Amino acid sequence: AIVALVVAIIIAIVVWSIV
Repeated sequence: AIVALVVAIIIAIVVWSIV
């Protein structure tokens, strides 16, 4: 895993916000 998923997922979402 959830950790690696949270990071990869979290970032993926972020990049979308910025962007």
